[PDB]
Amino acid sequence: IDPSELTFVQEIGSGQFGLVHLGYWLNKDKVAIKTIKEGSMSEDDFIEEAEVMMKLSHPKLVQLYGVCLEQAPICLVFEFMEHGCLSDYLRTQRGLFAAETLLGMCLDVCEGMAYLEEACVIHRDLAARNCLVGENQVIKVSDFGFPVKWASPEVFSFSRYSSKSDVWSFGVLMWEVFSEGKIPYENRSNSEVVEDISTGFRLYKPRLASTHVYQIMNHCWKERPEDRPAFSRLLRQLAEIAES
Ligand SMILES: NS(=O)(=O)c1cccc(Nc2ncc3ccc4sc(-c5ccccc5)cc4c3n2)c1
Repeated sequence: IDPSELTFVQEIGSGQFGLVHLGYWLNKDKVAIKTIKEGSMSEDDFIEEAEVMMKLSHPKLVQLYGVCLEQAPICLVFEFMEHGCLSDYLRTQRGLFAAETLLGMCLDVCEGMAYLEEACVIHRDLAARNCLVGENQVIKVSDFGFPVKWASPEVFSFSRYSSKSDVWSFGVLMWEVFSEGKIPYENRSNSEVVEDISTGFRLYKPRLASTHVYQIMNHCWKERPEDRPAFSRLLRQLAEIAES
């Protein structure tokens, strides 16, 4: 728990929930400071949600240095991911990726998700914007503690989230990866997506997506949650593909 051993350098956030800043802890460690707008969250919402994030530990899950809540206002202190959101990285880096690199990114996220799944945590918003790239190229899952383009059917039809809905979400995240940051169903209204999806239509195979990686992406989009593989299973399937 941090008092103010923090140094705010510049920001990067938006929307009531707080701002995010680039900062330093102890004039040393580069960190990402997420503050929360006053009255933008019940104090017990922040308290219990924060202690949940600190109870999670995995190499493909962004880490926390501590929290600030002595009342001035309130902020969560994360390690700094040098390359921002996977969404943004894929976009500006587009055309410079090798299929192998993109597949490695998916494996990174699947690993983090496999951990969250096993720890019975649902991520309800798994997308490229919520993934972070480090000054390694390593991908870590974030924001782990409507967007119908990432929602599975049982979620369209009023919010039945689970670890299997995250898988569907992962399938779309995989599409965003191999398409190098493209927008899924860009020229389609929510209605159209739900209609096209309810007819068995799925996002096309990006060119960088091999016929084998696109089979996997379609298992994630199986209409029935029980038919979708669990992250623990996707990990080994993606792993075997990466091997050729
Ligand atoms: N995605 S960004 O803000 O352009 C950015 C740029 C450069 C570096 C970072 N690295 C970093 N490292 C650890 C983090 C750990 C938690 C959060 S929450 C958040 C956010 C929330 C709501 C709107 C916009 C941003 C960014 C980060 C975060 N971000 C992020």
